[PDB]
Amino acid sequence: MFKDGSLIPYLTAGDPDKQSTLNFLLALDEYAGAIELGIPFSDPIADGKTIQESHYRALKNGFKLREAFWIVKEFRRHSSTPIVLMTYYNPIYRAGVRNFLAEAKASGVDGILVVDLPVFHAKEFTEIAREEGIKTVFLAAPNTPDERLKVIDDMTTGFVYLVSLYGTEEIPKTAYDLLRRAKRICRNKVAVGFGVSKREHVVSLLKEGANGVVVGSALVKIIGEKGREATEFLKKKVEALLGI
Repeated sequence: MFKDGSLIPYLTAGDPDKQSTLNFLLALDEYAGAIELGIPFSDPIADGKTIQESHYRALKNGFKLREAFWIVKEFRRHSSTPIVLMTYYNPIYRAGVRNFLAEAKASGVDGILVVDLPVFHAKEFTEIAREEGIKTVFLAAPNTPDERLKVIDDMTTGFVYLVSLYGTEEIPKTAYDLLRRAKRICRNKVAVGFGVSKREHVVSLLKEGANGVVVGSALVKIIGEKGREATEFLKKKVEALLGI
């Protein structure tokens, strides 16, 4: 969904408020090859400490599901940059799969990633996403075996998202191994979310085959610390990470 060598910012919708999120997105659009917009959830058990807290902040401050569509719709007035909606299954499921995807598409969403999509619903979900014109983005972690990477790659229409809970301040070997294994199996492009925080992490990861590098924790950390005034600092972090 994105150009090779793309830096893909991840932001939590509604952190601290939907307007600030829109402001951060626009300030970073010029450096992004694609963007991940996360829908806050009460139990984000698949995320790291940093991103879990942003989910808590968002919800406390009163984030509402469709405020995410607002952010996308408004962003779309100024940009065509690919947008991936990252969410937990619960919200989609509780609102009606097709209803959610149909609504997401209308706002401007290009792809969707369901962190905890039950394998039982895998098939049905992908079939509906396609019918609704939404590309699928599936996640894989260091404990994902080759046979599963393949199954994941065969269902993916957007790109394969490789994650690593390890954290760092070095990218663990288990992370690099996951990347190495994926590039040897995926026909789809892969993006990596290994918690980058330094320029060398970006260079390294792209040199090892990551088509794109996501930057989420690094940005969310600054937003938890600067609230609405995170914008300027976000722009600098991304530049540092981009070697500019």
